[PDB]
Amino acid sequence: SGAIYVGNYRVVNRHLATHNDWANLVWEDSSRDLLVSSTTAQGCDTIARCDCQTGVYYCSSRRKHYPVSFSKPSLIFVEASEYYPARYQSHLMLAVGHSEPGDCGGILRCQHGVVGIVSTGGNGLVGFADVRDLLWLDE
Ligand SMILES: NC(=O)[C@H]1CCCN(C(=O)Cc2cccc3cn[nH]c23)C1
Ligand SMILES: [Zn+2]
Repeated sequence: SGAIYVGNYRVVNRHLATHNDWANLVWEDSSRDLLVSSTTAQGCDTIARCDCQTGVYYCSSRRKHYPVSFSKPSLIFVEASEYYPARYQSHLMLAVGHSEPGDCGGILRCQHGVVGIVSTGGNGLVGFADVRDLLWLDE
């Protein structure tokens, strides 16, 4: 579990979004596993605007932060789950690191701020949904 709070927005994994999230929907994209809802309080997270390929992510299944090298956002195949059929997830970045299904929502950060959130994983890999291209999160 976990979300990004920036301005009047909450960013969460689309497969974990609540009734409140959908009742206050701003934007959602099933192909990115992202959903953004509105909030009645200010968000003080800073979104990075960069092409960093190194950072640190929070891993709830280990109660620890891990440094990672990650790939550039791209279309990557993802197995069927209960939330989605087999498909290509776009704007996805992979890293070598530990992750388990309940790790989704853990933030990936670089020196510039928030990069994305855990969305996929398995086999010693962790996948992050990128948020650096969503320039509207700031205005
Ligand atoms: N974005 C999706 O379509 C996902 C929806 C939930 C299921 N899913 C996974 O990847 C499950 C999984 C296994 C093993 C480590 C991890 C870490 N996070 N998620 C992990 C696919
Ligand atoms: Zn950066």
